[PDB]
Amino acid sequence: MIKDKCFEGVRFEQQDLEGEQFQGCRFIGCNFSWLDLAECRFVDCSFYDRESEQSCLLQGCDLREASFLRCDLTMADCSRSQCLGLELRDCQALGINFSRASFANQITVKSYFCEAHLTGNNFSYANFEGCLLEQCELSGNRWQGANLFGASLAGSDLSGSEFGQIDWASVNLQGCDLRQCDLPGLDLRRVNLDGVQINEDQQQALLEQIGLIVFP
Amino acid sequence: MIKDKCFEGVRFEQQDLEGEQFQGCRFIGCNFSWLDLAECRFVDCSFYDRESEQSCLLQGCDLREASFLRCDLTMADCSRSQCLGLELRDCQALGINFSRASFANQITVKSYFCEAHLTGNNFSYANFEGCLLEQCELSGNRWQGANLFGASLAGSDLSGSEFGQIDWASVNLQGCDLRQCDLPGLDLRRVNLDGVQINEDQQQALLEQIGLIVFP
Repeated sequence: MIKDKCFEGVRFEQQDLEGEQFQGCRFIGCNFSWLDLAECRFVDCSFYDRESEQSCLLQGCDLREASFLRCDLTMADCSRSQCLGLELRDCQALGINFSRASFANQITVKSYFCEAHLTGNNFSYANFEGCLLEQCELSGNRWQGANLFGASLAGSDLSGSEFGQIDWASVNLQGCDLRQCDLPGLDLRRVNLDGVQINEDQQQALLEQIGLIVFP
Repeated sequence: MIKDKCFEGVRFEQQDLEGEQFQGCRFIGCNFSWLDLAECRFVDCSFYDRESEQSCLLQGCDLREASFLRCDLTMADCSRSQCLGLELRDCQALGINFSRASFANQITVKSYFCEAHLTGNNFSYANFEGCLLEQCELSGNRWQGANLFGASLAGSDLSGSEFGQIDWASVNLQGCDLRQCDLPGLDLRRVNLDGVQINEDQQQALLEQIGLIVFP
């Protein structure tokens, strides 16, 4: 357990953080890249220095079944990380980069077990370009300005997310739970929504988008 | 007023029915073709013999502002007829033929005044191929197996209609009131529904058609 410690400009080695739990820690411009962070736990930790805008590097990290809870991961570089079983909950993640990060197994074996759990996060202006976020728990996130181009969210729970005006046509939504989501500009004629779950109060916006006039 | 009269195999001339009103009359294999029936009025009349299956011919008739109320117009040939202002209310009209009949004017000056009133009729297996049924009152009709190929119902009121499974993509439905209609097999990815009016309770069936799962 590493508690209430400040690390500045530190390039972490594997033995520094092997199986370690971090609580209340601050990482300023630290480099964790290509380390095995599997099953690590970070709670109430900051990885972004607000005054200097320094971010941390976690490129190519094994993040499998790692857990981040209420952390500031603003501008964190998680590109090329292994993220199967990653848990990110209630984290500030503005601009987080997951380009080339693997989440779901290409051999998706359909069940009610989630392949990852990213809930309650701010993912505004994040980069999930090309990512396979299939059969994941992804509810309660904010996604405004996020790059989801060529990504797949197939089979995922997105309920209660705030998307803003996403390029809906470039992301696979098949089988998603989109209940209690704003879906502005989503066009049924242009976007495949097979297996998609919505509430009855979401119907009217979708149908009006294609020119229907809905009455009580 | 001509009342309770039977006409067998009569080829009608203009003098016979000029500005005339018919009640409770029977017409068995009669020819009205090419006559001016404008503003003529038929109430509780039969134009179809149910044993012999003899129908009447009304090809190229002026039917402008004519009215047929509770008439049996089964298999009537009304092709090439003029029909601006025609009123058919509550008629049995299985297999009626309106091909090449003119309803709405192409000089379609948009208002809340209907070009024609056809309500409460059985139009099952009718032929309205090519017809301009635009800005018309067309409610409460049954249309099962009707040919609506190349027709326009644009701007018309079809509410309370029973359609069965019509070739939805070959008929113009823009601006139509489709409230209280069962709309089976209507696919919003393939059918322009711009300006169409539906009730809230019709949304689920349209959405389910394209793969969505609607919950309370």
